[PDB]
Amino acid sequence: GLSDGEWQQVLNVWGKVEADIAGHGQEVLIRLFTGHPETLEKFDKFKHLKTEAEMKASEDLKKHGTVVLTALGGILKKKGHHEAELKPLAQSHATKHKIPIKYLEFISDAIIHVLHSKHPGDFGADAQGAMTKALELFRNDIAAKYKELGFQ
Ligand code: HEM
Repeated sequence: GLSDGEWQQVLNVWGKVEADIAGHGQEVLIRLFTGHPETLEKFDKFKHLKTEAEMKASEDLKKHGTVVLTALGGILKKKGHHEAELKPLAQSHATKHKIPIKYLEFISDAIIHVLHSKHPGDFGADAQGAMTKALELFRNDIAAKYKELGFQ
């Protein structure tokens, strides 16, 4: 897992996100959808968004960004002791939403990109290393639940 020092870096970085949860959430989803248009097709409520302008202007997209990052933040604050929080998310994403694990890799990469974009020069090598590890742990625990379900 992550060391105590690594968790402290993760949660320090997360303070930056919490100062503007909707803004970070919106940018993460826009990075995901523009980089990987197939992902948009999993959202019946966003498939009408035909341009980035329309995405940027969507209050509902910002709302979902808030829901996503709030869930992720609750998970990160558990510092790996996240079974109860993570199991239901993994199961809804496999069974209801049909989200392949590759798309979770995509959104993980989008989070790292958005952190650099919004905090250039303020997201250092140690911070990126710790946040990467945290997102890998998140993805890996979801993947174990996916394997249990035989999903993908
Ligand atoms: C950081 C990773 C993610 C987190 C924390 C997250 C969290 C959530 C939460 C809390 C919900 C609402 C509750 C639920 O249905 O379980 C949700 C819904 C949903 N998620 Fe995610 N999600 C993540 C990644 C993804 C990705 C990568 C996709 C697709 C590419 C996706 C697709 C969906 C869809 C289609 C819904 C239903 C939206 C609606 O119609 O209301 N999620 N997610």
